[PDB]
Amino acid sequence: LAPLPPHVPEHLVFDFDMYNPSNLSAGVQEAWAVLQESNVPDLVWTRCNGGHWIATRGQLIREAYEDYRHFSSECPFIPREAGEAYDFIPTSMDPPEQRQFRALANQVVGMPVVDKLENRIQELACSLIESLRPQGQCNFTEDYAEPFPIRIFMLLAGLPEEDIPHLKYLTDQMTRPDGSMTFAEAKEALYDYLIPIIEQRRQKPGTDAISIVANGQVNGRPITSDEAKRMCGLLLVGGLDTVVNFLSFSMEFLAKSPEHRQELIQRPERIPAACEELLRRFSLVADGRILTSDYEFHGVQLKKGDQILLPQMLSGLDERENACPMHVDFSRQKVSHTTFGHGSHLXLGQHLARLQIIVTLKEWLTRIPDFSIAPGAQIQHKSGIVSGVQALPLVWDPATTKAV
Ligand code: HEM
Ligand SMILES: CC1(C)[C@@H]2CC[C@@]1(C)C(=O)C2
Ligand SMILES: [K+]
Repeated sequence: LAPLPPHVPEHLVFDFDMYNPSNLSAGVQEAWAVLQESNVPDLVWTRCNGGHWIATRGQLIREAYEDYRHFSSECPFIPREAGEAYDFIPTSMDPPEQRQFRALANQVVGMPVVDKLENRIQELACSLIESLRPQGQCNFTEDYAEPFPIRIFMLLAGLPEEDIPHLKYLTDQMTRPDGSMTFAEAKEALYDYLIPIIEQRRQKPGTDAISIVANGQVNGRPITSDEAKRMCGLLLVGGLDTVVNFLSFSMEFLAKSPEHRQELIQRPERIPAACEELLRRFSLVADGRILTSDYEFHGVQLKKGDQILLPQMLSGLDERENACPMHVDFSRQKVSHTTFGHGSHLXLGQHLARLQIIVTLKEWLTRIPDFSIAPGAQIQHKSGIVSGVQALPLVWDPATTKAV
C-alpha cells in the first residue's frame, strides 16, 4: 500500500486492487461489484498500485469520460508508470487532436472491413466448432476463444500465425501482467516487432491493415512512421485481447445456464439482444484518466496529476442503471452499459466485436446446444485492464450435437 497522500481523507480509503481483487474467487464482475455495496462511497481512494481514485457508480463514470478537459486520456492506465509509458493512438490523445486518427483506424477495423471479412469469420467459426463437436470436450480458451478472433486479426494484419504466441504474450503483459514484464517493456517489445514491418510496408504498400495505417492520411496529411506504429500497436492489443476474453466469460455463463441456451436456440432472432445483455453483465474493461488540474468532483478534492480509474465494467453493473444487475435477462428492456467506453474514445472496433460474438453464439448453439463445465472444474479468473478467464474446460454428449 502506497502512503496515503495528505490531500486524501482517510474516510474515502477503500484498498481495492484492480490486478488482484479480494473477492476474485466469486467471479471477476462480482469482485469489482463490491465497490457498489451500500456502504461504499461513489468516489474512493485505493492505496493499491501506487494509489489512485476509483469512480464506483455509472453516473460519475459517464460524467468523467465526457469531461476530457479535466480527465485527460494522456495517462489512462494504472499503475502510474504504465499510464506514463502508454502512448497508443488514438487513446493517449484528447480532442481535438484525437479524432483525425479515428478515421484511419476505422479504415482497418470499421464496418466496411467487417463486411469484407464476414465470410472468413463465419467460415472460421464453423470450421473450429465442427472440428470440436464430435470430441465431446474442449479447452475453450485455447481451442476457440483465442484462435477464432486472433487468426482473423492476423489475416487482416497480414502477419504470420507463427508470431501469435509472441504477440499474445506481449498484449497479455499490458492488460493482465503476470509479473515477468512491465507495461513499458511489453509496449516497447510490441513496437520493436512493428517497426521493421511498417518500414517495409511504406516502401511496398499492400492491402493489409498495417499497410493501410502506415500509408494513410489523417485530416488530409500523411501519417508519420511513429504515429503509424502507435496506432498499429493499439490495433494489435484490441485484436488479440478483447473479444478473446469476452467470449470465455460468455461461454462460461452459457455452460451453467441451460434455460438461457434454450431461449436462444428456440428464438434465434433474440441472439443480437442476448449479445448486448452478455456485454453488460460480462463487461470486462477498466481503464481511466489523469487529472489535468485541481478539480472538485462530487464533493471530493481531486488534485492535478491524480489518476482516476473509471471502470467501464461497473456502469452496467450499477443497480442505479439496471435493476437486479447481476441477473442476465435477454428481455431486459433498457440495457444500460458503457462496456465499449463512453465519450470521444468510444470503441471503434465494436462492429467487429459484435459480429464475432454473434457469429460465435449462433454457430456454437446450432451445433453444440447442450454443454456444461467439466465436472469438478473450478474456473479461475484474472483481473486487469481487461479481465480474463484462465481456462474453461467444457464437456458435452456428442449424441446431442448436430453437424451442419
Ligand atoms: C468485447 C470486445 C471489446 C471491448 C469490451 C472493448 C472496449 C473498449 C473500450 C472500453 C474503449 C475505450 C477506452 C478508453 O476510453 O480509454 C475502447 C476503445 C478502443 N477499442 Fe475496443 N473493445 C473491444 C474490442 C475491440 C476490437 C476487436 C478492436 C480492434 C482493434 C478494438 C479497438 C479499439 C480502439 C482502436 C479504441 C480506441 C478508440 C479511441 O481511443 O479513440 N476494440 N474499446
Ligand atoms: C482499453 C482497451 C480495451 C482499448 C483498446 C485496447 C485497450 C486495452 C486499450 O489500451 C484501449
Ligand atoms: K502517457
